Amino acid sequence: HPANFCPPAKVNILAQSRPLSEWPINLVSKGVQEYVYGLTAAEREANGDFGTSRKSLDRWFARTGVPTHGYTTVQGLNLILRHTFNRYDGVIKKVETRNEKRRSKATRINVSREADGAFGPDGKLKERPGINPSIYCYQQVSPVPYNPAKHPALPFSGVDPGAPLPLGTPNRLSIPKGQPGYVPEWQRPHLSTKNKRIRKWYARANWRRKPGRKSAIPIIVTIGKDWIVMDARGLLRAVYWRGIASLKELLGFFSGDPVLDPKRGIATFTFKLGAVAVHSRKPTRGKKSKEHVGLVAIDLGQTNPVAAEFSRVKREEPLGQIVLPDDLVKDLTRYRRAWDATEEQIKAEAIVQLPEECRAEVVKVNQMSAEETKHLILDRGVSGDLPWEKMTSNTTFISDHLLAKGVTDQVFFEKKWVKLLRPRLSQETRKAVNDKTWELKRASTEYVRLSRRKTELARRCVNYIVRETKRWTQCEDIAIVIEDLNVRGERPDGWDNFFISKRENRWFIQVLHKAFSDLALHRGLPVIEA
RNA sequence: CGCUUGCUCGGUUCGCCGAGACUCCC
Repeated sequence: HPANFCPPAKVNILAQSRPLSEWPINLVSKGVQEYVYGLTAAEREANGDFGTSRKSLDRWFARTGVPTHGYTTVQGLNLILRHTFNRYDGVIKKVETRNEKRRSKATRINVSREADGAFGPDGKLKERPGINPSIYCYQQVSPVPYNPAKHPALPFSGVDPGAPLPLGTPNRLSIPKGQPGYVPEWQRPHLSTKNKRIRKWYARANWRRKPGRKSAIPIIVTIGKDWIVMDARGLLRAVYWRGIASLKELLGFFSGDPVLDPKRGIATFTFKLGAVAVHSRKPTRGKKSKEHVGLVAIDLGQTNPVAAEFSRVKREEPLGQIVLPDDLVKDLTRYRRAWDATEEQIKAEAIVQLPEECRAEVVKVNQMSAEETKHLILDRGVSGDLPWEKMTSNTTFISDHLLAKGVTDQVFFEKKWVKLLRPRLSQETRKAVNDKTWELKRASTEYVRLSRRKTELARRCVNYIVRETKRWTQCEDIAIVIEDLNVRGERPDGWDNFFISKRENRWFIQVLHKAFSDLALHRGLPVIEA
């Protein structure tokens, strides 16, 4: 019930003394990565006893012989080794869950056919994790507002903690024609009355005008003789949008132990325990809480990605159905074409990656579907007198023709011919297809962007659903009831249809289900999964 | 009543405007 969640807040970095690679705090954290990511499985159990104690840290470096490059400090050296231990442990934990996926799928796969009819030899983990030089800051180096008097005096700005920060622009309509920032004469009567986030700079008009944004709210982080400054404007967006809204008061909301990503160029702050009043929860099968309560039955219909029978329920009544607006479906349809255009384009390159001998099998399982069906004719002994289009799910006419032959009489077994001679991709080639395809999906800029947009649209749909439920059902408690996707219609009579798959689905099926389940943790909205 | 940076998708003879997400990381 108490708020036990801490969302992230991202912060832009202005300037650095010297690159973070040369910092001693990170440099020691690289010697705790060559060793802790290369020792055998038996060795890890031997070296896991080093913790908050002062003498315990310095004793390890005597044994492991990892050079402590001047970074002799406690309360900041534990975070150097805890995350490497967790990352080392997390990799093994990841393989255990992966094996469960194979094991669980193995039971279903054999039953479906039945009804029809990573440490290696050395002990060190293979594919060992990379060096992440993110600097894990700590409370003793808690960021503070910049002051030109005591700091390096970098030329950006100054800070008045007692006085509030300045508004973006006052009286946007009042600015003359020459000074940027006023509403033009052709755009006057189309202004929003809502409380949207007012923006000033990035419209790509003079986006390169670096003196623009810099003319700023600086806060400083200094480890030893190495310092860095960033922008509190990032903190300001979060404090305003989230509704929790003095620079010290702004820094007081967030934590003094952020993460300094060198490559990303962004620092990641974490809220305090009570800064965001959201309780991370877990899906409940039933009887979550007797506790009116607004209940939404998210049905993932084929026609519309979301469909919701709003119902007002009470302890010891349908309110109608509202699905989605035209514009949002248009955006999803816009993304449908956006996501599709990349997939076959990326998937086409997968065949290019696959060797000439290994790409040959893919041609058979796809283009030759009928060719293997031509063999199916010979094995079943069926003739051409029975047209392919004549068949439907009621395919007993084959059995009648099969009984006419009688050589093979696989009809009396335990039941629920299509799958029995249906070929499948060879395992050795399969593992080449998926991995290579994965390699490009993690190396293509477009796909990573679309994955971000996929999730943003996922929350857009759940935001619309909860907002409508709060409005249409007039309730404060939103109890979401999604359908379990662990085990999930068209009837074209042609044989080709049986080969054709993907019933206009699986675009957002996995995405809304994980997104809706995330509302239990990220927002604390109950999710009664069933 | 109530939002300066970063990011997503929109309209514009270019001033600017309409909307969206924010639990992150490996």
